[PDB]
Amino acid sequence: ESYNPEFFLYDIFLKFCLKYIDGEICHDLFLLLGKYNILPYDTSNDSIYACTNIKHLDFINPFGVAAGFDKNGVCIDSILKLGFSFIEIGTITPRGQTGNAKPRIFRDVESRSIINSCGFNNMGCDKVTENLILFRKRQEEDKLLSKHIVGVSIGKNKDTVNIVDDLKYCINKIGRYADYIAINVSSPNTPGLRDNQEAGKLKNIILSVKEEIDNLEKNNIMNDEFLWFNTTKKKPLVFVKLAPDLNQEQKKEIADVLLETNIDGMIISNTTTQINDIKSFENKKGGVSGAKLKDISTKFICEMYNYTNKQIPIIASGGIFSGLDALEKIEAGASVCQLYSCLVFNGMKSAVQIKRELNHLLYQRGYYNLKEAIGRKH
Ligand SMILES: Cc1cc2nc3c(=O)[nH]c(=O)nc-3n(C[C@H](O)[C@H](O)[C@H](O)COP(=O)(O)O)c2cc1C
Ligand SMILES: Cc1cc(Nc2ccc3cc4ccccc4cc3c2)n2ncnc2n1
Ligand SMILES: O=C(O)c1cc(=O)[nH]c(=O)[nH]1
Repeated sequence: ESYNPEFFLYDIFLKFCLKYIDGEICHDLFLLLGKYNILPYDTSNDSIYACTNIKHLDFINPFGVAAGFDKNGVCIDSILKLGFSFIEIGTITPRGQTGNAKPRIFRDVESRSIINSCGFNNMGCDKVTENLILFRKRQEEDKLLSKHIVGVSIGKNKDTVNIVDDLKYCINKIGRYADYIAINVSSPNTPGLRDNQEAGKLKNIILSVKEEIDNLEKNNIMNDEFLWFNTTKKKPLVFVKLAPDLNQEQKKEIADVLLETNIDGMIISNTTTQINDIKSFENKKGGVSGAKLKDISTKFICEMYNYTNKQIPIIASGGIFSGLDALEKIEAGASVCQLYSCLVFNGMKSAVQIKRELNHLLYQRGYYNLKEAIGRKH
């Protein structure tokens, strides 16, 4: 669709909610509108020149929704139908968690930034799996959901003993319904602050996850069409989400581990705790998203692309609002882009607008297709 009065109507309403209403209340209200399917669709064809892929995972367009937006997979269809090629649901944990004390999400309109200390609030693996299953069933009968990718972000409980025990439990429950799994070792907001990113630990963590996935394939007697009730009809790829608050050595050490473990991709990056010059946020705890994160994460993409010798596919996040923002991420080495803050500040038109902007920009820079632009800034 577009341009629409439908889009425009909701973007007035959203700007109103932004001025007057609590962020988390607004988010939940819009998730609820999405669940009842009264939000706009982008029914347009995506440019065959902005297709992209990660290994054998194929994206109709280079834009997805980041993790934390739909933690419980209650709104997947409606978010996808806004014009995104994929969504990363979660982060989920083996059991439900309330998360930290409310209010825990604050916005700063002028810097177009967000700070949050949610602390992995989610309904837990079992309920979210049931939600994802219902989505997969709907997807079989919904033409606008065909070839759309759902990844699942997985983490640990707040009091949990061993992180790995948690990841394995999630994999066994939800893995069959996922096109990829994102390992969340990077959230500030669960104590660590980082769920362990230390290279030896990570290596163990990556290996354990691949194995669980492998195990699902071995244990089951059904053919793949049947086992993988997902989009790809294959086993989920394994990504890891990294925090930008690391030093060059830590980054070098992580880069080696990713190569050693043969990880399918890295999501660069999560929220930062290194931002200070946001006045409204000075009394606040958590990680910062949005425009202030942009250059930090772009620089981080560049480094990890270099350190991994261009061998590991990158998913970019965040501070991405414009087609230019997207191209910067792509030329630094990202194959695909995730949006979060952009939806908060720019509303229903985020995917429609950013796709148009990037298409026009890819054209006016001589690139024949998107894949030509990946890593070209180096
Ligand atoms: C309120 C909120 C909740 C989030 N929850 C998660 C989460 O559950 N898991 C995760 O990996 N990232 C989470 N994130 C981080 C985002 O996925 C994203 O990486 C970050 O916002 C940077 O993108 P952006 O600048 O476009 O917002 C959350 C971010 C915010 C704003
Ligand atoms: C005003 C505001 C909004 C918001 N969240 C949004 C914004 C856009 C959304 C679009 C959707 C589109 C389809 C389905 C669900 C959707 C859910 C949405 C949720 N937040 N979050 C933290 N502060 C916020 N302030
Ligand atoms: O749940 C959260 O608090 C959270 C998780 C995460 O990975 N990143 C973030 O900024 N917040």
